[PDB]
Amino acid sequence: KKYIVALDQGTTSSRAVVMDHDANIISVSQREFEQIYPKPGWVEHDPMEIWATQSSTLVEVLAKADISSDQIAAIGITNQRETTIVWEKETGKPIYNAIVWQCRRTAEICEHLKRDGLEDYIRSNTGLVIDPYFSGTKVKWILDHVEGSRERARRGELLFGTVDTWLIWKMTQGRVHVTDYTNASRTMLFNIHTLDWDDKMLEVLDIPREMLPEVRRSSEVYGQTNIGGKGGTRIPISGIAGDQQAALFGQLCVKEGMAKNTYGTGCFMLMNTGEKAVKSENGLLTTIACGPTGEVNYALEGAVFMAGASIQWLRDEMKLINDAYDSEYFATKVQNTNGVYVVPAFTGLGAPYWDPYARGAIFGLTRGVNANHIIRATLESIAYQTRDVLEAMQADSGIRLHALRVDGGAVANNFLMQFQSDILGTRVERPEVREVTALGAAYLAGLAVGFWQNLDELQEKAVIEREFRPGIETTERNYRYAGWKKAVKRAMAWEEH
Amino acid sequence: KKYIVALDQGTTSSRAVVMDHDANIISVSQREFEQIYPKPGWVEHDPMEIWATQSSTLVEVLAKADISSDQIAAIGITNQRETTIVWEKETGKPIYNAIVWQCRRTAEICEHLKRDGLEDYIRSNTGLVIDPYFSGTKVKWILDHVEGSRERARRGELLFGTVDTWLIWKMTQGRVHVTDYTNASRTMLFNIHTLDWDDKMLEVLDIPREMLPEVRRSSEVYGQTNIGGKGGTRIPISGIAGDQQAALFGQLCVKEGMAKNTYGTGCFMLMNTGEKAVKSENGLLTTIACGPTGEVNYALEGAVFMAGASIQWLRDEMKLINDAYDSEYFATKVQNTNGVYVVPAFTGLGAPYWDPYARGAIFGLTRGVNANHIIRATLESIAYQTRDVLEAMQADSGIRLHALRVDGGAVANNFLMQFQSDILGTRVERPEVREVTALGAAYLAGLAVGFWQNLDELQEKAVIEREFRPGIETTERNYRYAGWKKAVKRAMAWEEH
Repeated sequence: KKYIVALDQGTTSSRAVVMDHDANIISVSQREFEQIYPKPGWVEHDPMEIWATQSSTLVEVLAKADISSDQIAAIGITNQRETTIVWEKETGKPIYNAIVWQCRRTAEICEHLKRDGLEDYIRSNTGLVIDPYFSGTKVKWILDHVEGSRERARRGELLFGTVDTWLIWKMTQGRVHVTDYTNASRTMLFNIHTLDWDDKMLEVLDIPREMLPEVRRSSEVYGQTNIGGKGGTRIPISGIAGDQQAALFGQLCVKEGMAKNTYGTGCFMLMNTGEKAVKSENGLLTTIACGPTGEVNYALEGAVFMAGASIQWLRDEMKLINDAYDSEYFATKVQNTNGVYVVPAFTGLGAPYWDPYARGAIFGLTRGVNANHIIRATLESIAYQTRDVLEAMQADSGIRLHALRVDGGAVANNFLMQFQSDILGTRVERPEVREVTALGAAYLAGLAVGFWQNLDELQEKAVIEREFRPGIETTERNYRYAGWKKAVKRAMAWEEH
Repeated sequence: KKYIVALDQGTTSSRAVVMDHDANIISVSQREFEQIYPKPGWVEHDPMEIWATQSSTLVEVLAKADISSDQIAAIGITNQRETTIVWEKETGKPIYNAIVWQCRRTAEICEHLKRDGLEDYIRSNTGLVIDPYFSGTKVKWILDHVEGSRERARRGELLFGTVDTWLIWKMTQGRVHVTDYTNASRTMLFNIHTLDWDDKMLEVLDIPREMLPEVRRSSEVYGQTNIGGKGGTRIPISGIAGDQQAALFGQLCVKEGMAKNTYGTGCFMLMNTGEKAVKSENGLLTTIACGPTGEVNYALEGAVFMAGASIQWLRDEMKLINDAYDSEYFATKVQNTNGVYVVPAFTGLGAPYWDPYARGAIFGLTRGVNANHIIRATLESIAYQTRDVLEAMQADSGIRLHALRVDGGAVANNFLMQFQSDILGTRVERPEVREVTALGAAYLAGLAVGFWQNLDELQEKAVIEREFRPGIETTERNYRYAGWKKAVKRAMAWEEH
């Protein structure tokens, strides 16, 4: 039993990683799944596709590396954080598509909450802001949408779950229905204090206690999978965290004050707040993180819905680039957006604007503006956003980040990185590997099964490939922000209710 | 002497046309020139390039068709309407680049005017709105900008001119410095009532009477060119109108109530207002047009800076299409902008917004929005804009257009056309040839020299290739406008003063 295996269920792709005692990545496997947009502002996913893509990779990784089930010390699970799922207990057949995190359909409802005045309750018990972002709404919506539901849900013939959940469920064959705290913290049906399903909540959204799973800790054994190979040979499942949290962990930010920014589908900057929860005064999120070994901790989170995803759209949608010619490629061909600004409200906004009507937009178009400027402009949106939240965190946190700890594909983008640094007017530290996410789950489940005893051992696995120090001055720096901001406003409240 | 030749000096290209008594286009020639953008919101042109491209084509056309100077009954001149030029009398060497019409540099000044309260004077004597659009400002700017200027301009060692002017000047070798009324009407230094250089004006912008040319009528002989060929064989020059007006003419809109919309670099919808001038209550322009034979008339004009130019940018800038694959091609591949809106404030706005800070922008971006939607979205911007002005004209004019008379390349775009119709909720009539512009000058100069006696003869040259009748209903129609509008606002006052 020499390997930990991590299931990394992205927003965009299912991943699988093999890592050794040395916490090395032995092998990886990636499967993309369809981004479903039933309609503008909507985003779905096929549970099956998820499942399928994730199971398959899981196999592939082993496959490829001659590794046999029986060397799999255990399995860690990390996932895309809010997308909701509902399916028939008996069958396990979804009553409906996955309603992913970015999907803005709830919105309305959110207004009702708004209107009924739970701002506070919610915020004060969930740490959450009112948004279409979170599971609660989703669930409901489903229920509502799908006829018999509630009633059947009442007889819990119907089940609820986030991705970690669903996965597991499937890996165990119904055997186990569970989530972990990190995940649970985002449903907006779960008290992050009490640490239980929030009655009032369920009450409100009117969700059967019956469909929710057992919340558990991020590292622990929740069960096991049979994936053939040697007969009656099973694999323990013992790690579970929100991709975002999974990262902070892999990042070894197990101590309050430690923060990171993940450059993925969205930007996700989290700060450990130790064992203490932190109210956000700057429309930030307050949630559940991992203790130095997956215990309960807290964090401050800055959620930016549109980040690599951005990049991905210039590619697959705008078709303005390829896997051949990088965003960086071009971006660097010009020396500026030419005044251009991109506002990736592709999904509405969020931290800290938390608009759900704000929509994607370009500004400051000139006769001579080209792709490149566009490209770049895009690329910069990221840094921008980041800044926002960043700044915000300080506020809330009360801590100046002196350098930035980053992770996620995007971070490979030297340009971006630089800019980020400039723009921040802060060094930015780019590590050896961006899999921190997977690491985390690795770590986690690994820990949970002794594979490792503690982050200690691997305090030194962490390598700073590069650091970027600002090269722009306040003035300037403070200037561009200006437009960015200018722009930003222009995008909001776009969509019609 | 069997042919009239038209010099069509576009915003984007220099053209040349040969037409026979039958008013047929015998041959054409086109040369593109560089679009100069010294900086965002700026647009220049090289006088020489202009000149060069125009002279050369002029030759080419003849060349190509075995036509000899001596069959050229005469020459008509039509041009891009506001761009300003200033050059050394002696040398004819510009003291500075052409400051084309769209260039927003004046702006400021315009504010001063604003501030000093001439809204009215200006409007009431020039028919003009206060804008960076018009020559006045430009001139000044130059002067100011260029050291000795004023003083040298005072000794008129320095000359002023719009394109028709400059051309001529050159064709005659200094011999003649003249403009026509249409052109003059746009300087915003010229009384469209009095029909003279407006003292107050010059006063204001502080422009030496000394540099302005003699204003004359659109059809008349102002002189002649030597372009080799048979010895001492000259060609009379006898037609002069603003491309826009040149079109209305070619359009045979010599009678009040007659209007058209030109689908060119910009959209330009004009309405004949006969011998009577018309105040605009909906921020429209009041200007000089042609009488049934180039006499003075008036019109109502709707100026839309960004039209084909738009299309041209997706091509050369965005590179999102080609001469191979049409905007139409794609546009039609989707069924809607997907909610997207393009605001071609690439040059600020104008009729009727007359913003000069409004800048290019895209809105309503979604994860699934693609090129196409973009493309289209672009394409539709046109129709939109049009609508605006259209509606506005009625207001002012007090006349419902029952079908739309159109011209300019774009009009070939069935899509666009349809949309236009739908959107308008009005039939749109697309003629046989879009050269109406050139026609006009043809006509003009031809008339001026008897070649023809009057539009009468060619009342029947005009062929309706196609008509587009709406297929969208109010509701809908009135809906999309809504966003378009929504959008539109979001673009304004973008640029920083």
